[PDB]
Amino acid sequence: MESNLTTAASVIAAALAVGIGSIGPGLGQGQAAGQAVEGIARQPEAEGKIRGTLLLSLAFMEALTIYGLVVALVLLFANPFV
Amino acid sequence: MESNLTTAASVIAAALAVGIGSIGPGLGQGQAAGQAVEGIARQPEAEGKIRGTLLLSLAFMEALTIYGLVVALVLLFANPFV
Amino acid sequence: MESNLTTAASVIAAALAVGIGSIGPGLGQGQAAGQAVEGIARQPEAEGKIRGTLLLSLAFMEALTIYGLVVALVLLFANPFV
Amino acid sequence: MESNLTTAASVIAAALAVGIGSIGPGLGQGQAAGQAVEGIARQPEAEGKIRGTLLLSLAFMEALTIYGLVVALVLLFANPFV
Amino acid sequence: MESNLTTAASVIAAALAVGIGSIGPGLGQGQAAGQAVEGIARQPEAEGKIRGTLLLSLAFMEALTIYGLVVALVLLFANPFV
Amino acid sequence: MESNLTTAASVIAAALAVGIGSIGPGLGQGQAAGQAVEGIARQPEAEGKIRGTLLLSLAFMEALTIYGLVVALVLLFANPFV
Amino acid sequence: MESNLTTAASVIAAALAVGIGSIGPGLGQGQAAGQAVEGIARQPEAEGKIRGTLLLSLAFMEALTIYGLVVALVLLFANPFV
Amino acid sequence: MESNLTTAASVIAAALAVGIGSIGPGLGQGQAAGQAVEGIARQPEAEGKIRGTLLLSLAFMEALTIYGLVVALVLLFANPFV
Amino acid sequence: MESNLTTAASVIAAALAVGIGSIGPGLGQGQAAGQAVEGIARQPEAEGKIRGTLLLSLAFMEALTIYGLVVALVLLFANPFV
Amino acid sequence: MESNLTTAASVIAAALAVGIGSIGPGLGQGQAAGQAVEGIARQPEAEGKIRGTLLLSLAFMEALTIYGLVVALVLLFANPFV
Amino acid sequence: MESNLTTAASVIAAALAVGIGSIGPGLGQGQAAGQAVEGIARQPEAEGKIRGTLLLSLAFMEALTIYGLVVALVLLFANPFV
Amino acid sequence: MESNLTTAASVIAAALAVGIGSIGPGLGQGQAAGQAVEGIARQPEAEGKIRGTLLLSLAFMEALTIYGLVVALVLLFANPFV
Amino acid sequence: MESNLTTAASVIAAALAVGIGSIGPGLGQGQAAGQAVEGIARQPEAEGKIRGTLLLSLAFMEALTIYGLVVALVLLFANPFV
Amino acid sequence: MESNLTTAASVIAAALAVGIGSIGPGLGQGQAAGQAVEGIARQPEAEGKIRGTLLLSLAFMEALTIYGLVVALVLLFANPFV
Amino acid sequence: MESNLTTAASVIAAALAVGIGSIGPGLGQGQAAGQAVEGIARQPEAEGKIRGTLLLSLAFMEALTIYGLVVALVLLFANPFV
Ligand SMILES: OC[C@H]1O[C@H](O[C@H]2[C@H](O)[C@@H](O)[C@H](OCCCCC3CCCCC3)O[C@@H]2CO)[C@H](O)[C@@H](O)[C@@H]1O
Ligand SMILES: OC[C@H]1O[C@H](O[C@H]2[C@H](O)[C@@H](O)[C@H](OCCCCC3CCCCC3)O[C@@H]2CO)[C@H](O)[C@@H](O)[C@@H]1O
Ligand SMILES: OC[C@H]1O[C@H](O[C@H]2[C@H](O)[C@@H](O)[C@H](OCCCCC3CCCCC3)O[C@@H]2CO)[C@H](O)[C@@H](O)[C@@H]1O
Ligand SMILES: OC[C@H]1O[C@H](O[C@H]2[C@H](O)[C@@H](O)[C@H](OCCCCC3CCCCC3)O[C@@H]2CO)[C@H](O)[C@@H](O)[C@@H]1O
Ligand SMILES: OC[C@H]1O[C@H](O[C@H]2[C@H](O)[C@@H](O)[C@H](OCCCCC3CCCCC3)O[C@@H]2CO)[C@H](O)[C@@H](O)[C@@H]1O
Ligand SMILES: OC[C@H]1O[C@H](O[C@H]2[C@H](O)[C@@H](O)[C@H](OCCCCC3CCCCC3)O[C@@H]2CO)[C@H](O)[C@@H](O)[C@@H]1O
Ligand SMILES: OC[C@H]1O[C@H](O[C@H]2[C@H](O)[C@@H](O)[C@H](OCCCCC3CCCCC3)O[C@@H]2CO)[C@H](O)[C@@H](O)[C@@H]1O
Ligand SMILES: OC[C@H]1O[C@H](O[C@H]2[C@H](O)[C@@H](O)[C@H](OCCCCC3CCCCC3)O[C@@H]2CO)[C@H](O)[C@@H](O)[C@@H]1O
Ligand SMILES: OC[C@H]1O[C@H](O[C@H]2[C@H](O)[C@@H](O)[C@H](OCCCCC3CCCCC3)O[C@@H]2CO)[C@H](O)[C@@H](O)[C@@H]1O
Ligand SMILES: OC[C@H]1O[C@H](O[C@H]2[C@H](O)[C@@H](O)[C@H](OCCCCC3CCCCC3)O[C@@H]2CO)[C@H](O)[C@@H](O)[C@@H]1O
Ligand SMILES: OC[C@H]1O[C@H](O[C@H]2[C@H](O)[C@@H](O)[C@H](OCCCCC3CCCCC3)O[C@@H]2CO)[C@H](O)[C@@H](O)[C@@H]1O
Ligand SMILES: OC[C@H]1O[C@H](O[C@H]2[C@H](O)[C@@H](O)[C@H](OCCCCC3CCCCC3)O[C@@H]2CO)[C@H](O)[C@@H](O)[C@@H]1O
Ligand SMILES: OC[C@H]1O[C@H](O[C@H]2[C@H](O)[C@@H](O)[C@H](OCCCCC3CCCCC3)O[C@@H]2CO)[C@H](O)[C@@H](O)[C@@H]1O
Ligand SMILES: OC[C@H]1O[C@H](O[C@H]2[C@H](O)[C@@H](O)[C@H](OCCCCC3CCCCC3)O[C@@H]2CO)[C@H](O)[C@@H](O)[C@@H]1O
Ligand SMILES: OC[C@H]1O[C@H](O[C@H]2[C@H](O)[C@@H](O)[C@H](OCCCCC3CCCCC3)O[C@@H]2CO)[C@H](O)[C@@H](O)[C@@H]1O
Repeated sequence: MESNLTTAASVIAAALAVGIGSIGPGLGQGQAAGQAVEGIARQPEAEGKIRGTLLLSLAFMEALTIYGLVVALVLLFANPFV
Repeated sequence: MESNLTTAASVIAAALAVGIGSIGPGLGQGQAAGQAVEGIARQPEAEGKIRGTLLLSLAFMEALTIYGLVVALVLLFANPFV
Repeated sequence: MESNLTTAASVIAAALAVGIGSIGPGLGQGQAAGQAVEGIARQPEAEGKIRGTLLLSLAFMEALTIYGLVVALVLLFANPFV
Repeated sequence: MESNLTTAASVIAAALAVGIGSIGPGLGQGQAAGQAVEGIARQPEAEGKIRGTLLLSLAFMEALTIYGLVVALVLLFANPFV
Repeated sequence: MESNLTTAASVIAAALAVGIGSIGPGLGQGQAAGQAVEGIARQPEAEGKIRGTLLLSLAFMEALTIYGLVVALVLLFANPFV
Repeated sequence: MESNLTTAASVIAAALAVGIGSIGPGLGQGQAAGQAVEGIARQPEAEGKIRGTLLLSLAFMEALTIYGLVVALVLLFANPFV
Repeated sequence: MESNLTTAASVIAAALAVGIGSIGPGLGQGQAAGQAVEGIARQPEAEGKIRGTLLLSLAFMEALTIYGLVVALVLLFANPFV
Repeated sequence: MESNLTTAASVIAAALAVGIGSIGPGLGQGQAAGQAVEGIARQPEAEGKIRGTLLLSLAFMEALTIYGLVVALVLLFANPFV
Repeated sequence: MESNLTTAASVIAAALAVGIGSIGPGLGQGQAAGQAVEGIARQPEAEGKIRGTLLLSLAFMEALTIYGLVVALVLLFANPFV
Repeated sequence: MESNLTTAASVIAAALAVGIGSIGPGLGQGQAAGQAVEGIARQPEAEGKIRGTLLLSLAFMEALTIYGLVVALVLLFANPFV
Repeated sequence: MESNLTTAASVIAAALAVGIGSIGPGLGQGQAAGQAVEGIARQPEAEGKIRGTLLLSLAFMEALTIYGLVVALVLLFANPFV
Repeated sequence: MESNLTTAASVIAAALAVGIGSIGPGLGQGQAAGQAVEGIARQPEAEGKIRGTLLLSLAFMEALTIYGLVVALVLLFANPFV
Repeated sequence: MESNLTTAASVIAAALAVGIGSIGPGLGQGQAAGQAVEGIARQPEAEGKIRGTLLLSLAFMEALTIYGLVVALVLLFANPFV
Repeated sequence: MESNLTTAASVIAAALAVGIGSIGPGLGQGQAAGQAVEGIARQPEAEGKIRGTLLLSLAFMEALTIYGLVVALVLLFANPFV
Repeated sequence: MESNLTTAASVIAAALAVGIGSIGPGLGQGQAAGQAVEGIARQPEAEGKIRGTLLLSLAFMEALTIYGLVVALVLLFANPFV
């Protein structure tokens, strides 16, 4: 067990990476998904096309927060300093 | 028992990870779900397709906050420093 | 019977987790629910399908805040440090 | 009568949990309720179905703030530290 | 009579609980009530139904702020610490 | 005459309770009242119904700020500590 | 003359009570008054009814800021501490 | 001929009362006035009724800022403390 | 030439009163004026009535900032303390 | 030549007065001017009337910021303290 | 070369005057200019009238930021204190 | 191992880079993707064209956050200072 | 070389002048340019007139940020103090 | 391995440049891309022209964040001070 | 080989200039570009005129951020002080 400025900064940093990192992607995924289901209601025959394009987009957005998760996990499990 | 800068930072970090981490996904899930039920009212025959696409979307958004939860749980139950 | 930096941080953390954690889900639940009842007025025959999809959505959003509650309850009743 | 950092933090925490915890749910309940009464005006025959879905939604949103209230009451009446 | 960190924090906390606690519910009640009166103008025969659903909703929202008031009153009249 | 941390905190708290406490209710009352007078212009024969429902709603919103006023008056005229 | 932490806090508190206390009611009165004059243009025969309902509404909103004024005047002319 | 904490606080307080106190009323007066002139263009025969209702509304809103002015003038010309 | 806490506070106060005091009224005047010129374009024959109501409104809003200017000039040219 | 708390505060205050003081009037002038040119396109025969009402309005708004400038210039060229 | 609190405050003040001072006018000019070019597209024969009124308005808005520039230049090239 | 001001700043910086860096791109991707799926519903024959343009756009936006990730990874795995 | 409070203030000031100074003009230029290209699509014969008016507008807005640039360059290359 | 105020400031600076630098461009790219795919759905034959203009615009916006990246890389790999 | 207040301020300043300086231009470029591609879909024959006007606009906006880049590069490569 060690406590210093950098261990303290590391745990806070981990939380900020994943917490702040979910704001834009969370909102964005809701916007895209909302238009997708509205589109399916409008044109059910296009569901396959809509679903595929939504899935691609959700993946691009999810990755943004995953970058934050990666930084958090490095800070907690592969910390370069402490 | 143990109290130091890093234990104090850890408990605050845990709260911020899940607290802030729910803001975007919470708003986004509401946006998507709202469009989904609006679409069902418009085209009830499309309910299956709509429900399926919404569920996928809700899972992508839920995962974002779960990343915050995971950081929180690591900080409380598998803390690397303290 | 105990006051230090980490006990003080823990109580504040518990409050921030549930307090901040209800903001996005609270707003999102209202958005989804509002569209659900608008949908029911528009197409009463679809009420069952709308209600089922809404309930699923409300559960996904409620869970987000419950993650904050879980962190808060760990901090108050199973605190790892103090 | 006792005063320390943790008792002071506890009273502030109790207020923040219930205060901040009412923001999203209060706004969301107004949004849902507003669409409900607009829906009843549009289709008075669907009032029973609208009211039932509204009530379910109001409960989900009210619960979010109740989590904040629970934290506040624990901090004030079952404080684990002070 | 008595002044220390905790009495000072208690009076601030009491004000924050009711002050912040009225923001969401205040805005939400206005939104729901505005839709209610618009609905009554649109369909006066639905006034009884609209009024009843509004009353229910106003009570759910009012309760959110009353949680803030309860905390404030505990802090002022049944303070566990000071 | 006495001046200490708690007398100072009490006067500030009193102002914050009543000041912040008027923000949501003030906005909400304007929203509801605006829709009420728009409704009366649309359907003058519904004025009695609209006025009654508006009055009920204005009372619910006014009470939210009154809770803030009560806390302020307790702090200034029935202060538990100073 | 008298200068201490509490006199300094009192003058600032007085300003915040009326200053912040006018924000919501000011915006809300404008919203309501705007809809009222719009309604009069639409249905001049409804002017009496509209004016009456607006006046009631303006009074409910004005009272909110008056509560802030009362706290301010107490702090300056009937201060309980200083 | 006099400088202390309370003289410094008083001058800042005077400025905050009138400065912050003009924000909501300024915006609300513009909203009401804008709808009034739009109403007059729409229905010039109703100009008298619109103007009378606007003037009443402008007075209610102006008063809100005047409360801030009154606090400021008390602080500068009838200061209870300094 | 004198410098103390109160002279420094006085100059800042003067700037805040006039600076902050122009925000709401500036926005509100633009809103009112914009609707006025749109109204004149719609109904050129109502220009006299529109201009008269606009001028009255502009005066009410200008006065709000003038209260801020009065406070600033008192602080600079008739300071009660320094 | 001379540097003390009050000279430092005076230069900051001067900048704040004109800087902040241009925010509302800048936005408001754009709003009014945009409606003016839209109105001229709609009804070119009303150009003279529109231009005159706009000029009057622009002057009311410009004056708001000029109050900020006047304070800044007093602080720089006729400073009562330093 | 001299460095003191007031030289430091002066350079910051200069930047704030011109930086903050461009926010409202920049936004406002874009709003006015956008409506002007939309108007020209709608009625090309009114271009001369539109351009003239836009130019007048752009000048009024540009002057607001120029006041900030003047304060900045006084602070840097005709500083009353340093 | 090593803790100093710069190791502490490095972990915070890494989190800020990826955290803040995902806000704009997250929101932007959702906006573009939502329009894409709406477009596919409108014109399913354009799906290939829409998908290709969306993919290109998603990549431009994803790269923005990847710049944040690159900085974070340099700070953690190739830190020039510590 | 030279380092003191004023050199440090100068470099920060320079950045704030151009950084903050681009916010309003950047947004405003986009608004104006967007309406311009929309107008060209609507009325291609008006392109010359539209382009000319836009160019004038862009120059007025660009100048606002250039004022910030000038302050920045003075602070770096013609600093009056340091 | 070196730590001082400037190395710490450098790492924070690198993160802020790329983090903050992605906000406007990320949002702007989403807006442009969204209109592009909506346009392709409207007029599939214009896809080539739309895609070309989009790509040009995306490059202009991407460059803005790349300036932030360049600053970050200089601070990390070609630091002029430390 | 050099750390002091001004080197630390310089690196932060460089980051703020380009970081903050991209916010408005980034958003404005997206707005203009979005309208351009919408315009092209609407009127493909006007693509050349639209593209030419857009490119001119994008250059004006890009320049605003380049001013921030110039300040940053002066601070890093031609620093007048350190
Ligand atoms: O008190 C003993 C410790 O002293 C140093 O850390 C000190 C540090 O100097 C001091 O500024 C610090 O107080 C500063 C509080 C800053 C809190 C920080 C803000 C954002 C990042 C997360 C939390 O306390 C540390 C306690 O660890 C060393 O880092 C460490 O080696 C040693 O264990
Ligand atoms: O980090 C290691 C050290 O940390 C504590 O020391 C100090 C620490 O230096 C000091 O900055 C700290 O006060 C710093 C204020 C706490 C602010 C911080 C902000 C982020 C969220 C958590 C709260 O108090 C500790 C108690 O005295 C422990 O008491 C000490 O035993 C331990 O060695
Ligand atoms: O173990 C904690 C110990 O911390 C104390 O040191 C410090 C310690 O930073 C803190 O209590 C106090 O500063 C605490 C200020 C920050 C409060 C914190 C902010 C966010 C998280 C919730 C509340 O000052 C003490 C000065 O003695 C003392 O060492 C001791 O009284 C106490 O037991
Ligand atoms: O750790 C508990 C200790 O806390 C008490 O107050 C200490 C405390 O450390 C310190 O932060 C306090 O200043 C606290 C300033 C911030 C208080 C606020 C409370 C809730 C919101 C977050 C932070 O003043 C005292 C310093 O002498 C006393 O030191 C003592 O009664 C007690 O042992
Ligand atoms: O916490 C209990 C202690 O209360 C006092 O602590 C002192 C403490 O040292 C000092 O930092 C504290 O000033 C700290 C200022 C923080 C005020 C706080 C901020 C947010 C919450 C509301 C107000 O004042 C206390 C009251 O005088 C006395 O020291 C003594 O009665 C007792 O030890
Ligand atoms: O200076 C004498 C007084 O000392 C204490 O109060 C001290 C206190 O410790 C100290 O932190 C305080 O300075 C702290 C300033 C905090 C201002 C506070 C912020 C939010 C709440 C309203 C205002 O000054 C007090 C002056 O009364 C005791 O509270 C009081 O018994 C005693 O009269
Ligand atoms: O509260 C009681 C005491 O208060 C004053 O003492 C101190 C006080 O302790 C100290 O914190 C205070 O500085 C505190 C900074 C003021 C901040 C405060 C924030 C809320 C709005 C009002 C301003 O200065 C006073 C002057 O020295 C009086 O000078 C003293 O005579 C009196 O006994
Ligand atoms: O009666 C006030 C007395 O206050 C002084 O103590 C303190 C006092 O807190 C204040 O002046 C100063 O700190 C003042 C900082 C807060 C300024 C305040 C903030 C909001 C309200 C407007 C301005 O430092 C002094 C240090 O001597 C000295 O005791 C004396 O010079 C003065 O007369
Ligand atoms: O109360 C007046 C006294 O104020 C002067 O400045 C004092 C003052 O107390 C203190 O707050 C000041 O720091 C003031 C920091 C905050 C100043 C700012 C001004 C307007 C906006 C709110 C607060 O520095 C000096 C400390 O030595 C000198 O102490 C003296 O010339 C004079 O007697
Ligand atoms: O107020 C007059 C006094 O001016 C000086 O006060 C000192 C004072 O002690 C110190 O706290 C102060 O630093 C306080 C930093 C606050 C700077 C202020 C913040 C907002 C308004 C613009 C800038 O600096 C003053 C200038 O050196 C000198 O002490 C002396 O010339 C005289 O007594
Ligand atoms: O250190 C020597 C200098 O001491 C004084 O200035 C001191 C001053 O008292 C002190 O509060 C100051 O530290 C206070 C830092 C406040 C920074 C300020 C915040 C907003 C306005 C721009 C920057 O450092 C100054 C250094 O010049 C005198 O102003 C000056 O005559 C003298 O050259
Ligand atoms: O900068 C290198 C220095 O690092 C340490 O500095 C100390 C320094 O004195 C102290 O003010 C510092 O506490 C300052 C608190 C600021 C924390 C910072 C805020 C934003 C960026 C992330 C975290 O802590 C350092 C670490 O203990 C040690 O003094 C020593 O290892 C070395 O001289
Ligand atoms: O202003 C004149 C003096 O300024 C410096 O002194 C001091 C100064 O007093 C002190 O407040 C300063 O620390 C103040 C903190 C810096 C904050 C400031 C905020 C605005 C943007 C720039 C950064 O550090 C300097 C270094 O010790 C120089 O080191 C000194 O040689 C020179 O005489
Ligand atoms: O000027 C470089 C010096 O800086 C180091 O850290 C010093 C430094 O002056 C001080 O501000 C530091 O606290 C720094 C607190 C704020 C740090 C943060 C960093 C980036 C974002 C802006 C500000 O702690 C140390 C105090 O002992 C050490 O003093 C020394 O290793 C080195 O010579
Ligand atoms: O020439 C700068 C000198 O400054 C130091 O004094 C001061 C100096 O204010 C600063 O480094 C440190 O405080 C720096 C705090 C502010 C950091 C600043 C904030 C915005 C701009 C970027 C970063 O503490 C030192 C205490 O020694 C020392 O005199 C010396 O270590 C250093 O060389």
